[PDB]
Amino acid sequence: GGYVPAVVIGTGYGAAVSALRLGEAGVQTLMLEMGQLWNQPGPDGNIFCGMLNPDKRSSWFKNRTEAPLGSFLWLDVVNRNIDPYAGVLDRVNYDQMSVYVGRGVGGGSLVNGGMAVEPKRSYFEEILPRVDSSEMYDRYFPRANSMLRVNHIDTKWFEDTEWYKFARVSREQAGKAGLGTVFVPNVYDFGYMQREAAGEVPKSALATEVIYGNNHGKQSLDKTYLAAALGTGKVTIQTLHQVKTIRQTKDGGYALTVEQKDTDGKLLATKEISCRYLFLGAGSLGSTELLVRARDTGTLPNLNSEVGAGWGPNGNIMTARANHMWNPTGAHQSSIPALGIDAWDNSDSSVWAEIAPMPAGLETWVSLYLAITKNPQRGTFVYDAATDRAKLNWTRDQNAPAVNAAKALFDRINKANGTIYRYDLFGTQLKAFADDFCYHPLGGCVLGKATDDYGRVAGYKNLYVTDGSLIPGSVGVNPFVTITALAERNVERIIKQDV
Ligand SMILES: Cc1cc2nc3c(=O)[nH]c(=O)nc-3n(C[C@H](O)[C@H](O)[C@H](O)COP(=O)(O)OP(=O)(O)OC[C@H]3O[C@@H](n4cnc5c(N)ncnc54)[C@H](O)[C@@H]3O)c2cc1C
Repeated sequence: GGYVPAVVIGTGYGAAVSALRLGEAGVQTLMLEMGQLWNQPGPDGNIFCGMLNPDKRSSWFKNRTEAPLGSFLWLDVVNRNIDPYAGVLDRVNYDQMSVYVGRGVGGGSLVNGGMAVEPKRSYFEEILPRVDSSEMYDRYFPRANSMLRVNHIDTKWFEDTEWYKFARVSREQAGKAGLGTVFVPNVYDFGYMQREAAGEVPKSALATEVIYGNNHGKQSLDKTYLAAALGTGKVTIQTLHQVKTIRQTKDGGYALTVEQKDTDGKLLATKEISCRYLFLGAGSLGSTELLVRARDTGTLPNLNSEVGAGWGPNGNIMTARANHMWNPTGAHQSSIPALGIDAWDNSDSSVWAEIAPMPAGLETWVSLYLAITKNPQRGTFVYDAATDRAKLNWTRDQNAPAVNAAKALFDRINKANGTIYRYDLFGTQLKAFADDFCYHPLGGCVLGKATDDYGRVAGYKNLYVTDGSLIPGSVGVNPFVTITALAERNVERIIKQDV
């Protein structure tokens, strides 16, 4: 423990942008990450386990592996009991919602599908009217794409390869309903993916890896922003260090209590770390819990009532259609999506749907979709002092508008093609729409509500939030490009005016 000029909590998108720019500005910066640095070959010689061979590396402190959502019917057979371990993917269970987040250096960039998508400017303008959309679209979004290593699939290869048959089938089906598809830019190197298919390089996307990490191809933040931040000479990263409490010191600045653990979860030390500038990049869940805890235990008593509010799951809904026998989706499906259905017009019927691959590795005729919808419902994180946890006050009926929007779009597709939903992919009960999970948690510390328009926490100086907690519950697309671009805007301004 001791003093560092700047501390960044977490190592996801908001954190990584912040630390790079701080380091470039000459500010010595310590990043504290509760998960691991994923660079140690494991028992199979790989850093990460695949989706057909999950082991303790797959899961943050659970005692059994779980099938990727949509896949239980085919992948429960590979599940096994495991030791609780500092694995890469954390299913965080709240009363009526399960939020999936990455744990490690790089955060959700380790486990996500790589999809780098800019929101519709008119929707950005609706959700954040206090922000200048011009600089976002002409400066920050381009900067983020370049630093993230966003790239584009070759359309000829896409059209030919067996690995994207699943995507072409849904494109054809959607077309019969008058719905168009879009190619989705990615941080997975598509050139690498071609060479995987050709047998020239080790497979990752083409070997059923994504949600527990990619051993190859995916340019997660440890390779992009965080590598650059380390390269400044002004940034260091301490792992298996979880920030528990934040206080304003009597002499200025912030002090943190930080627990260091081993990979089995044993407590090794509790350290006090202080700083001048404190940046929260612990995610929608993590940053919001730190601040509700600090307000409600009296260590940051001047936090406002908007801390904790305004959470939403980005309208996330999963659903699946049963194809006709003559439309097999293939046994070989790249684990990186390449196409979406863009039916998003900012109205309440809007849907942006990823055409999602399935990992079963045999023909199932199923088409899987992750829908992103416009649902005004929000939840609130409240502090439970008894257990020292933020609890998310969301109820499953709050996803009814999301279900309704997703169903209306997929009903069109089913009507045009004479197909039906699958009802058995998410559990025993007939359920065509998974409505109590989230991959894209947004809000809790909303920009302009809990913070100023650059993420400065209201009530405090030199205290910043940088991450998905800033976004008001919805962006209409996969969120990380927006988190990244918004973090570029925010840290630039903070450094210029405050540092
Ligand atoms: C299965 C899945 C698929 C997804 N697919 C996509 C996709 O293709 N495209 C897209 O745009 N988005 C996708 N997402 C969402 C995207 O990954 C997240 O929106 C993004 O990672 C959020 O960034 P963040 O900076 O807010 O936080 P995170 O990336 O979640 O990072 C927070 C970091 O802080 C650490 N941390 C938390 N609390 C503490 C603490 N108290 N002390 C220390 N460290 C702490 C965490 O361990 C983590 O490393 C996906 C996510 C999942 C789970």
